[PDB]
Amino acid sequence: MRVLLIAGGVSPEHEVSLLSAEGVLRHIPFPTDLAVIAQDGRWLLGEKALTALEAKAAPEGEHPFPPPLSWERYDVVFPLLHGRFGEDGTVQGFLELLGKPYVGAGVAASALCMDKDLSKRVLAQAGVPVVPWVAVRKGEPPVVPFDPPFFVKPANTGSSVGISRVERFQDLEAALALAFRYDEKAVVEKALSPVRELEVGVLGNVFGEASPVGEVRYEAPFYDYETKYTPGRAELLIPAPLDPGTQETVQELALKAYKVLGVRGMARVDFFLAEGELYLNELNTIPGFTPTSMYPRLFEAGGVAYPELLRRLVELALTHHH
Amino acid sequence: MRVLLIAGGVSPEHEVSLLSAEGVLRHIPFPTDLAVIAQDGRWLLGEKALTALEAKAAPEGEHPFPPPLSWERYDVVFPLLHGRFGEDGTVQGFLELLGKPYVGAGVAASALCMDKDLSKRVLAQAGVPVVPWVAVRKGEPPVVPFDPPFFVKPANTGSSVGISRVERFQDLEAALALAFRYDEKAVVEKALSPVRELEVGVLGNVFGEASPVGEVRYEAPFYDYETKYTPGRAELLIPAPLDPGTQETVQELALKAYKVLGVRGMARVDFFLAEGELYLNELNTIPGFTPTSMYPRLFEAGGVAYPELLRRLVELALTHHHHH
Ligand SMILES: Nc1ncnc2c1ncn2[C@@H]1O[C@H](COP(=O)(O)OP(=O)(O)O)[C@@H](O)[C@H]1O
Ligand SMILES: Nc1ncnc2c1ncn2[C@@H]1O[C@H](COP(=O)(O)OP(=O)(O)O)[C@@H](O)[C@H]1O
Ligand SMILES: [K+]
Ligand SMILES: [K+]
Ligand SMILES: [Mg+2]
Ligand SMILES: [Mg+2]
Ligand SMILES: [Mg+2]
Ligand SMILES: [Mg+2]
Repeated sequence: MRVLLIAGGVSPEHEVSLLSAEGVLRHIPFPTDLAVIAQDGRWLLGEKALTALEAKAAPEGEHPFPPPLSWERYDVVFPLLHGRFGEDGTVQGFLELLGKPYVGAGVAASALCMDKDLSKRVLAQAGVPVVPWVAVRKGEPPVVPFDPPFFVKPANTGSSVGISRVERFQDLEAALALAFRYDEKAVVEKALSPVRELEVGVLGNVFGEASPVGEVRYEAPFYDYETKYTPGRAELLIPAPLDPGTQETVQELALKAYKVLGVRGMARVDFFLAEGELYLNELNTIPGFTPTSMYPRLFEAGGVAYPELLRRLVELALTHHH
Repeated sequence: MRVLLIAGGVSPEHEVSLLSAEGVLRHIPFPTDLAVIAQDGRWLLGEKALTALEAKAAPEGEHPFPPPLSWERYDVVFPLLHGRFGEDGTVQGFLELLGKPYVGAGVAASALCMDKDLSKRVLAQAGVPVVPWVAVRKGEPPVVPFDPPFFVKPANTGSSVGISRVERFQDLEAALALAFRYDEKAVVEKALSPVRELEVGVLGNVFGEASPVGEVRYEAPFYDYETKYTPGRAELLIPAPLDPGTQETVQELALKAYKVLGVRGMARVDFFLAEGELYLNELNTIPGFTPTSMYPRLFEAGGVAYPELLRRLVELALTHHHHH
């Protein structure tokens, strides 16, 4: 059984994805080759990918897409890319057309969970509590019916890139300008403050199994990029110090969202807790596997060891593809 | 300006796709090469693609994906691939990775508009009237809160394939079994009976312009596959006989849905009319271009001739990929 693991990517989460690949490669129990997508979109294979892994960033690649890769030599593809062009259904569409089993969410689930506006519309209709928000298109003025503080985001982002906590209505124009450098659509959400951030891992095809609930504790004004990936800046509380009824509701809501969106393989489902009210923040279908990442730690605490977790992901890929 | 037209596909709408390619190739005002995805997922190129188009079906292809062709030579790709894998975001995702402009909706809008459950969830959330429905997954006990008559559908279908009109609870099991031959998820909708069917074309990126409203009438119990593609079976009324307030309301609803879903390039937006009561039925991001298809006729009535409609689709693809 040969696995092809793809990491890097052209999204702002390129470096995060190479850290994820280091984590997965340390534990995956199958023979596994790495393929790296550089920041310019060109791929690196063989020894050049392993070199780029060691540098933790590859700004330039060798082969334009699609790469001269002998796909038939691999049984499963593990797309370990985060964000645009990797977690959003693009890579998944390519792999579906390749006819190759692959780890994680299909095209629709991936595209929808990446879009913070569309996912919120689906989940809100399904009865899942979400934060008040509006969508904003580039070149169009925002119509924000709620009062600040706000969070402003590109609709398709990850690792808090392009996100701003906005406290003045006057700072909203600059915040949207920054958001529009990453996407043609943005979301303005009502900021919850104070807020506790809860995350729960799901594993399985449509009908999921939930991990224990974890909590993110930090000092920064929000869980920003620097706080997410700088060692020691975030404390992951596993399991979270959470009252029993809320813990139960987090797991029920995560599994319901997972099923409604038809997610396969895995997701990390993230929630806000403010004044005793739960809100589903987002699903992430390719969660990070970095040394500061929550998803593998959550399942390790729930009795699913890191090599067992990757085995299940690979086996869920084979099972769905039949 | 060179176009690569892709048609065929592995979905049940493979033959309809080849018919649409015949119509687009007749009028497209650009040099256009044809690639055909055969029903087995292997591709046909060059002379074999044109031969297969003449045969109107291609069960067996030659080239495993990804096909041996230079994508760099094409300025735009026009996926004319109805249904699963072609209209549902899959081919769009591959084309995004090529860095290639392409006609029509992107990955998320394509995936949403092909799923009859998730599109309805988004549209209902935005306040768009839609028929009562539930989603049923394979192996799950169907929990339907309303009484029959039902319409049962594969969640990802087109051209009415796998759809049953269900009059009695006893007939629900056979209808779900039929729907589950095509998808792992199905929808059960409350049937409207009788009902008029309205369709409106949209053109543009996110902020579209609507064609005149057309209406489809027919003798069959519903707008089934045979009625859709038998010459003369379907009556296509353009403009629809509606009072002007209703016409504007249909066009505004189609543009609202188009914008909420983030559709690009084009869509045909289809509605039900039940003694004045309006429901959005579905959006189709790759509508048909067959000799009995509504989308080109609708924009024809709106003063956009067939070659100009196809030009604008290619122009809209270039305007989105570059610049945005
Ligand atoms: N509505 C909100 N209220 C409070 N904090 C928020 C809100 N939205 C985002 N944040 C903060 O920003 C972080 C990143 O937001 P998120 O939507 O998860 O984007 P990403 O997918 O990039 O992580 C969250 O973990 C949280 O710290
Ligand atoms: N809820 C409904 N009530 C009445 N007729 C329906 C309903 N749903 C579908 N139909 C009939 O079936 C046809 C096909 O259904 P539709 O959802 O548009 O699927 P497709 O994408 O296969 O065309 C419709 O044009 C209409 O004639
Ligand atoms: K996400
Ligand atoms: K559709
Ligand atoms: Mg995220
Ligand atoms: Mg997040
Ligand atoms: Mg349809
Ligand atoms: Mg239809």
